Amino acid sequence: MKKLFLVFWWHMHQPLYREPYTGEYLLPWTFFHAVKDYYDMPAYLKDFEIKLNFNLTPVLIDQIQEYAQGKAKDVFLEAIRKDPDDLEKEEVEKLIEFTKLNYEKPIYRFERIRELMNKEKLNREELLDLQTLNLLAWCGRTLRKDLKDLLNKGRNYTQEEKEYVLNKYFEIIKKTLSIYREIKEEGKGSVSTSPYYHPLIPILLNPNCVYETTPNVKIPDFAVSFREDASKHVELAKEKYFEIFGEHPVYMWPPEASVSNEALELYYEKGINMLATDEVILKNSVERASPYLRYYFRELISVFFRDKTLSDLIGFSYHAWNAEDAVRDFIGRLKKIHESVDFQPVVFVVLDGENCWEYYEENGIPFLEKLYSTLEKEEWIETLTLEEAMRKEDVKTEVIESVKAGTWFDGNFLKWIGNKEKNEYWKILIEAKKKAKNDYILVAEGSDWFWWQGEEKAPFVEVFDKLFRSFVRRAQE
Ligand SMILES: C[C@H]1O[C@H](O[C@H]2[C@H](O)[C@@H](O)[C@@H](O[C@H]3[C@H](O)[C@@H](O)[C@@H](O)O[C@@H]3CO)O[C@@H]2CO)[C@H](O)[C@@H](O)[C@@H]1N[C@H]1C=C(CO)[C@@H](O)[C@H](O)[C@H]1O
Repeated sequence: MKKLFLVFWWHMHQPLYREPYTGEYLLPWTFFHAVKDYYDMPAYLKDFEIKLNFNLTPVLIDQIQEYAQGKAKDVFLEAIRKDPDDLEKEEVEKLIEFTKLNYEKPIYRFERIRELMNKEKLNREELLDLQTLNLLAWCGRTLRKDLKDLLNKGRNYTQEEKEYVLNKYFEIIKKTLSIYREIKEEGKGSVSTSPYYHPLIPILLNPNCVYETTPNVKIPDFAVSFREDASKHVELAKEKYFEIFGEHPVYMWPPEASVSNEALELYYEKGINMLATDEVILKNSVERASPYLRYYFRELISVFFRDKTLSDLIGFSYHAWNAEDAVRDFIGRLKKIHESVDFQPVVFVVLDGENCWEYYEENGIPFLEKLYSTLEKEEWIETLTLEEAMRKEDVKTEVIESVKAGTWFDGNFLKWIGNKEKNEYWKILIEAKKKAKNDYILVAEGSDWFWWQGEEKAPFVEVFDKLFRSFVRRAQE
């Protein structure tokens, strides 16, 4: 029978929140996503007979390991552990501000949270509830089953009960890297990596790549070559991947799907056999092309193009859907894809694996469990690992000679460079790399720092600015 090959590729990344001087983690997002998604996303493979593929950045692996060993000095987390009698007025404001930010998300829908947020002042026991419910709001699928009776209480938590939650959370973190090894060794999925600190590789090699799609943009003067650092990002990433999995990575996910002719050349030289990028890149690069086909880039590397609609549905749209209606729509589009082509199509669904579920009901567990079990019983859909997709003779293959440089955000680099606020950061980077002495200059090259520049007065913009400027200063010493 004709089949549709489905490839799931989840992207797990966190910037280095660790201040180089104090060694203090200024944001808790590595810890919260570790307990909520970084372990439970591949743990689905133990309960559903499908294939899921994952990408892990080396910077996230670095932070996961530090949290697992207990060495991470997370300032926000220490306030949670601290008995509310020891909490200072400043610390309590952070806890209330954190709750206010995530108050809207369905994973924060606790009746107790409504009372505490509306209360004018909080005593010790109310703070204990606020400390623990913030912890329990980020419970993953695995620990939601184990900590069920605690989560049904919903209030009146003791300090020891809180510490039990932290203890169970740190057991998950220590096991998080093990399951990624486990799924890769057992053949249930393929695990890939990215250049170390999630940098924009095409910009590092040739900053002129921005003019490929946005010709009239004004970028700062790049008086320095970042081309050698772009190899350092790739080379050190493969070395870190070797530490975890005992082998060099053959598959890589370019950060922000950003690709270029020169970027693909550098990936090929470093032993990368396959990567993926956005289908808006496909439309800019190839005349009349389909994303449902394996692509040979100049007979050097294999490239796959994600389905932007299918991926953006999971990451942005389905959060406001019932689990049944969401999966029914998702399968319905695949059936339309199945009928639309005379060949057997391969569909690449690639997106961030941790940031959409916060806005789903029950962290999207009903959505994922319904979709994963639905895909199991659909015979015409064959979930494939990245390695399986690369050796599959049933997928059509085409040869392309060039790509127009750009990210998955509108096919251009404007979200990271182009306006005064973003251009100013690159001038800071360019001048710092002129006097850079150590490798902390690599951390400052991450796309996240330039992501949050300008845009708006979003939460933690001051914190991200503080981290980037601290890394720039440390690189010059
Ligand atoms: C402020 C924001 O911080 C967190 O974000 C990090 C994500 O967890 C990571 O996935 C990573 O995102 C990058 C992706 O890897 C990449 O594929 C591309 O999408 O770019 C992303 C950013 O460059 O790194 C992020 C930090 O830079 C945290 O998880 C998230 O919850 C936080 N969001 C807050 C701000 C808003 C804006 O409305 C809302 O999401 C929430 O109210 C806040 O929690």
